[PDB]
Amino acid sequence: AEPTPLDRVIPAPASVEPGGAPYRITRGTHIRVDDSREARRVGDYLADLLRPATGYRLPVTSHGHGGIRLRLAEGPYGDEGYRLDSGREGVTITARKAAGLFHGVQTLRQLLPAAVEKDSAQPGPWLVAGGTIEDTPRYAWRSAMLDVSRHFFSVDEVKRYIDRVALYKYNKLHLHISDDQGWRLAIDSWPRLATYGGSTEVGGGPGGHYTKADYEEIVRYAASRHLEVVPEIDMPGHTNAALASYAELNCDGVAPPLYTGTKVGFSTLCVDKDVTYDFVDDVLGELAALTPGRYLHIGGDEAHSTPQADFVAFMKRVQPIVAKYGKTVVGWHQLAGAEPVEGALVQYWGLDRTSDAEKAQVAAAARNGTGLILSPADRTYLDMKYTKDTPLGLSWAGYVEVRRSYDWDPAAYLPGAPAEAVRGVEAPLWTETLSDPDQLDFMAFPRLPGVAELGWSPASTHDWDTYKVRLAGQAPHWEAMGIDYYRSPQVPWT
Ligand SMILES: CC(=O)N[C@H]1CN2CC[C@H](O)[C@@H]2[C@@H](O)[C@@H]1O
Repeated sequence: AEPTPLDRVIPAPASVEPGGAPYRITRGTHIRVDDSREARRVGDYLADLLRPATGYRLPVTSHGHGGIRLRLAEGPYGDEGYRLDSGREGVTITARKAAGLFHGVQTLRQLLPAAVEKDSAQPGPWLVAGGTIEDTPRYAWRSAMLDVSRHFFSVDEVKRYIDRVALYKYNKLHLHISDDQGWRLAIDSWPRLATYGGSTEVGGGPGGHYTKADYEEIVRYAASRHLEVVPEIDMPGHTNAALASYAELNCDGVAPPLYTGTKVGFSTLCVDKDVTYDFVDDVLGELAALTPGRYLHIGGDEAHSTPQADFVAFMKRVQPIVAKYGKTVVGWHQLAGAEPVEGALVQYWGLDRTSDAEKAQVAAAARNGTGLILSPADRTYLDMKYTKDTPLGLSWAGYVEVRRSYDWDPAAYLPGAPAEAVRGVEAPLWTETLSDPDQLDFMAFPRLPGVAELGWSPASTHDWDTYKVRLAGQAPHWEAMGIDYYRSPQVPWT
């Protein structure tokens, strides 16, 4: 075997300087970490990845021989970057914080042969190409969304999806935990939302919800994968589950039935009833107590049954509730037309046919200093069909093949918005049509690593013809990990 080339990694690393003979992990290699819990956690994570396929003991130690060295040190790598040095003497990953060590490990696993992901002992050799990678991200907002409201996904399925996104240096997990078809978090001040509002899902299945303990475990697990959880309570539209659970929240005071279909636009909270804000205050307060992350997403899309002036007055009242609990507002880009507060981010989900006036409104807010998360429906929506023949997913945004999802520049995308306003990107996975985790993987892969690269990699590394060869190189690893994926004909799979 020869080593996988040092640059064959997604995201493309910011700097790659290949040179010298490779490191070879052998029966005597140790994983040497600084003397601390933060250090041992990353070392034990790495050992868990490497022990099954190598069959080596790979002790995590703070003394002795090393071979794979994980070290924290001051340096120019910021909060999330790292340097990886590899040669005959060993592999050393250096960073300022545990998050850059963890990022360096996600790089190290792609450098290693695909057999590394197997769950039993495999022949070597275990080669890491020689040279130096120095790597820091282009954008700080690099996120993946999972809709657990349309179809429910369990704590264990969400942890499996966290492990998918952690491969590619995503650092935010947006969980869409409420919509018309379900409410997915126990709220003590409004107990019916989860108990009744969570009792079904699209298609009339058993639905589900996270207890407070379940939600804490999802947050703790994602943190151990350096993902900051960004929960969304969508409002004032996409609220049927909440309205069905509490008659008083409805303008007419009558609870609609639980909804199991896939239409949108029809539900609204009652903007002129004060009890609506008792409900928002209580839910956001309880969600904030469970959210160590900095952001609360209040949604704001498809409020088609809410008059514009009511939508504006609603967001005027609700956004300060987020600041009252010490968090920052994120909304879908409809919020740009309703006075985003200072610090608020908007998430653009539009597409090429979105009207010019609507695009100009979002760009106006960006010029006004509103930060922008880009997730265009005809680029990074992972539920969008690849072609007319994809058996799952939607096509309201057109067909989105692998090249189209990758081949754009978040810095030069929305006309009239400054580059400086772009906080980063997100890849959302909506679940109207997806009800099991193998289906999630088929729709998420192979576009998911592409959005991760847009978030992470320098613009100077961006290039379809050479990226598609790095993407083809992931397939053997996916196959060893058991990850289903769409074998696009645009990619030169080996
Ligand atoms: C933010 C967002 O994409 N909202 C809705 C946007 N709509 C547009 C058409 C679909 O119903 C789609 C739906 O799946 C999504 O939930």
